[PDB]
Amino acid sequence: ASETFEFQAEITQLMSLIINTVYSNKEIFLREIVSNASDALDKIRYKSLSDPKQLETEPDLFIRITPKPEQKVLEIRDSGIGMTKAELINNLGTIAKSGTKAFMEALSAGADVSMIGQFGVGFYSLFLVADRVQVISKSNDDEQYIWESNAGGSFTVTLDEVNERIGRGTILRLFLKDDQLEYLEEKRIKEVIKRHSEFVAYPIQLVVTKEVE
Amino acid sequence: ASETFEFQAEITQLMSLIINTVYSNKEIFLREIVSNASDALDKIRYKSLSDPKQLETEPDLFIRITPKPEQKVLEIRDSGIGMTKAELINNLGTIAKSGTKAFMEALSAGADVSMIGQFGVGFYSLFLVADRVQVISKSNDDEQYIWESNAGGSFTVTLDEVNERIGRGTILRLFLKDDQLEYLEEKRIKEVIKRHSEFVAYPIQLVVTKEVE
Ligand SMILES: COC1=C2C[C@@H](C)C[C@H](OC)[C@H](O)[C@@H](C)/C=C(\C)[C@H](OC(N)=O)[C@@H](OC)/C=C\C=C(/C)C(=O)NC(=CC1=O)C2=O
Ligand SMILES: COC1=C2C[C@@H](C)C[C@H](OC)[C@H](O)[C@@H](C)/C=C(\C)[C@H](OC(N)=O)[C@@H](OC)/C=C\C=C(/C)C(=O)NC(=CC1=O)C2=O
Repeated sequence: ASETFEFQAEITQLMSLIINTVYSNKEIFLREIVSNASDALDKIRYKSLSDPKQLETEPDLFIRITPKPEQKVLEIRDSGIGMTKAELINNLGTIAKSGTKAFMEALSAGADVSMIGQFGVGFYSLFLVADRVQVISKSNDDEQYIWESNAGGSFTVTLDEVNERIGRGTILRLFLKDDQLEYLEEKRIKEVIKRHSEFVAYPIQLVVTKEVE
Repeated sequence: ASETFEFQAEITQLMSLIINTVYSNKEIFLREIVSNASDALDKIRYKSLSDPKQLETEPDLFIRITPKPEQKVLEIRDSGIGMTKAELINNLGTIAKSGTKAFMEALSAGADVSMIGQFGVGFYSLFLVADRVQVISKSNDDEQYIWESNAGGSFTVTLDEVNERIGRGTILRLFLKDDQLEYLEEKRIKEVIKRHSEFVAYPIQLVVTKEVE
């Protein structure tokens, strides 16, 4: 059974700003995702310096992108530290974030949306291309859980009994907007990664499905 | 919680024959898989001729092959009719199969293992390349279940709360033997499909993971 939580009030305004004031350079949503994935991977690796067993739930360190064009879904998986239920609730919307108001004021004064990660709120850039998001996460210290939002004022957290097991880490599952289906394409993905994600210490894999001809 | 079932006694001998008398032309295991997938897809499509709603749990008709080299696993998914719990128990080992004994006698007299599907027992050819198998299946008339065997005299059936949801159909998950890892390779898979699976009415997709370079 899901629990429902209410977003802290400036997070709700930030999301509705991102959905509705919008327009240009939406592709930076993937740079923010990859940069969060890389932060999560840095954390497990640093953690494991003095607790090597932490690594054993998923020994390989990677970022993987899987288009699912039939569901209009883009998934980005990392094998980073992952998040517990309580981390999903606290850190993904119930507690105020330090740069939320400041980024909104920056935006209104003319700042590029691209600055969003410098405000510590770049996760919310995913609503540029998606009207719905699931974050499926598995921390070594908890069970697998699904966080879900349609950017509507509330989110749900649900013990995961429906998705593949990740050994450890997170899957970001974007239900893309009908106008943003270009991010389902191999060539577009590669261009965006090569443009804004050149210096990443982890391998970035792309999963492509082709017909045997 | 899993239930355990015992294999009918000639199925156990067939499996241990396949594991141990062996040697040559192991690649026909994929022709048998694809041919079963195609039979399952024919059945849903025929069924839907007079009950079109059956199709709506998974509108696309396909066979998909996904190597997972890090787990030494080959998955083959179809969106065919799927099987209920009771069909997995009955049809995947507890009840005697008509050609089991006859195929064993044919084999001993010198028959090519390749004849196995002409005896109606070709599912068991997967133990040529795998020491363990899961069949994860979702029929419109039941929940998702996992059947599992290590070819040891018994199998388990378990309500699925750990794998991705299939809308409808089956995933064959092969834990390949260390000597049979060639079936993890894109080029080998394609050769085997092109050789023995030329006339298939459904698209066969291959899922390939590559590093963004
Ligand atoms: C310092 O780390 C970062 C923080 C502080 C805090 C949340 C860290 C978090 O604590 C529980 C974990 O330490 C860390 C492993 C999890 C992230 C990197 C997640 O990424 C994935 N792939 O796990 C990302 O997932 C949706 C979650 C929230 C982001 C908020 C809404 C924001 O937008 N920006 C941030 C980007 C960051 O790099 C941020 O606030
Ligand atoms: C006539 O159909 C076939 C039968 C008769 C009977 C089992 C049919 C089954 O009834 C419940 C469903 O109608 C059908 C949709 C399911 C299969 C095609 C499955 O394939 C997948 N992809 O679903 C395959 O899965 C592991 C299962 C068992 C095979 C036994 C051990 C054997 O080896 N060979 C057979 C190959 C066949 O084509 C066989 O006995």
